[PDB]
Amino acid sequence: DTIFGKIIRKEIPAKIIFEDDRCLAFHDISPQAPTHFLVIPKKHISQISVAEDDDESLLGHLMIVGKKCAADLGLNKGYRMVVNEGSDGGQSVYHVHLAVLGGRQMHWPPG
Amino acid sequence: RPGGDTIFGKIIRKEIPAKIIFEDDRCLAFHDISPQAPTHFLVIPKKHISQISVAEDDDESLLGHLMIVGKKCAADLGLNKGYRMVVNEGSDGGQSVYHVHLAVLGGRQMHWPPG
Ligand SMILES: Nc1ncnc2c1ncn2[C@@H]1O[C@H](COP(=O)(O)OP(=O)(O)OP(=O)(O)OP(=O)(O)OC[C@H]2O[C@@H](n3cnc4c(N)ncnc43)[C@H](O)[C@@H]2O)[C@@H](O)[C@H]1O
Repeated sequence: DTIFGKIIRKEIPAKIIFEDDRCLAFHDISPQAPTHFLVIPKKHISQISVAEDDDESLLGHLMIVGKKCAADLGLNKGYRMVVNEGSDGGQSVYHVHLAVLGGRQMHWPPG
Repeated sequence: RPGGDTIFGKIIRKEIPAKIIFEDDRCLAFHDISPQAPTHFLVIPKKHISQISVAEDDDESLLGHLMIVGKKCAADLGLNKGYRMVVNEGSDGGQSVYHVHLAVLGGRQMHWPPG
């Protein structure tokens, strides 16, 4: 279990943007841009490297939900979606998460 | 034309060369021409979608397929210490090629914030 499991279970608070039967979107507690939120599956997939073929449409659902949340939050000028894997990827929580950052110019390289 | 007529559509149809990692009926993975990490590749749909903000609901499986292929290619390329997947959207996201692309970067420590 991780802190994101606690958030899904409503045991600790987060600023929830969207929820359905299979995912949750909420603002990141350590924002790196004026808008910075996460979309996470309710299924506990620890990291993208272990996602199974059967998870394909769920992973795409995270991206469609992230797209819709970004539009609802006014990110008309663009944004960046990020999935971190493992140590080199800087993955901070072992529950897969799609980060969405916008409201400023994002730079290159992306870390 | 299948794939559209950006540079990425030209790569899909073999009109412009690329260093291809994986190809199926839905997507293509190839190495980036301007790598920002020791390994840096792209996964693109063969269906032309200009940018993620106009993807349709019925594109869900295709987008998830880009991520599955990205993680499978990262494993085949030996990125066992990890990697970062990046989808740039529009001006603030840093997008110039208006054909959806998922970038995978690894082979070094990635930093925070991600740009
Ligand atoms: N054949 C290939 N094979 C493998 N990988 C490839 C590839 N081609 C691209 N890639 C890679 O695909 C990934 C995603 O590509 P992108 O990040 O979308 O675009 P890019 O190819 O990196 O364009 P770049 O930043 O260099 O061009 P710019 O807009 O400054 O400027 C481009 C032109 O647009 C003009 N322009 C840009 N912004 C403008 C503006 N606001 N107004 C007027 N003109 C503008 C500029 O003057 C300039 O002439 C990248 O990592 C890239 O390396």
